[PDB]
Amino acid sequence: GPVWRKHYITYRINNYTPDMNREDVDYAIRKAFQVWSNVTPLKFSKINTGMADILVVFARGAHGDFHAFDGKGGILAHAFGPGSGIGGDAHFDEDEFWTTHSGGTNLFLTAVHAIGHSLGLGHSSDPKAVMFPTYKYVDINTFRLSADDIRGIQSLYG
Ligand SMILES: O=C1NC(=O)[C@@](c2ccccc2)([C@]2(c3ccccc3)NC(=O)NC2=O)N1
Ligand SMILES: [Ca+2]
Ligand SMILES: [Ca+2]
Ligand SMILES: [Ca+2]
Ligand SMILES: [Ca+2]
Ligand SMILES: [Cl-]
Ligand SMILES: [Cl-]
Ligand SMILES: [Cl-]
Ligand SMILES: [Zn+2]
Ligand SMILES: [Zn+2]
Ligand SMILES: [Zn+2]
Repeated sequence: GPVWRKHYITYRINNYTPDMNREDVDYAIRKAFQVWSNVTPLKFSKINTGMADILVVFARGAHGDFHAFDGKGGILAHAFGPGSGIGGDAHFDEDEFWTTHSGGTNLFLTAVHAIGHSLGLGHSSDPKAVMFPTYKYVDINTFRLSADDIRGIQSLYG
């Protein structure tokens, strides 16, 4: 792909944004993984110790890779495709204001997109797809992947 060569994938939250209650961050990240397990045989486990496949990091500016962040706006997050070490990891720009609601940038929606990259998906050219390369705020209560996103991930895993 690269794709993960297993269906049991671990993640760990490296650090928490002070923008949100910790329980809200946990829920947003858990649900973002669940979106993808809903349409594939992938199974994600949150681990609290040891080395996870996907490390979730909040950082600002230059943060140890070739993808330095840019302050508020613009780059919200980036993620590496499947592989060892930094492979799979998902980084969120701390200069954004992360929220559960309509203010700032919505963490769950950003994480669904970032995790798609952590799984090996590229971008969609369809403006309505979750994997379109522009952030779009939508209602979480009615949230669904587009057919294009579903076809993409199932091609990789299903
Ligand atoms: O304009 C963008 N800013 C983003 O962070 C990004 C994005 C993030 C979450 C959801 C949709 C879009 C994007 C990005 C980041 C840096 C430069 C360009 C795009 N980060 C990413 O993982 N895919 C992207 O398209 N697109
Ligand atoms: Ca499943
Ligand atoms: Ca990793
Ligand atoms: Ca930014
Ligand atoms: Ca912040
Ligand atoms: Cl922390
Ligand atoms: Cl599952
Ligand atoms: Cl778990
Ligand atoms: Zn980048
Ligand atoms: Zn990074
Ligand atoms: Zn993207």
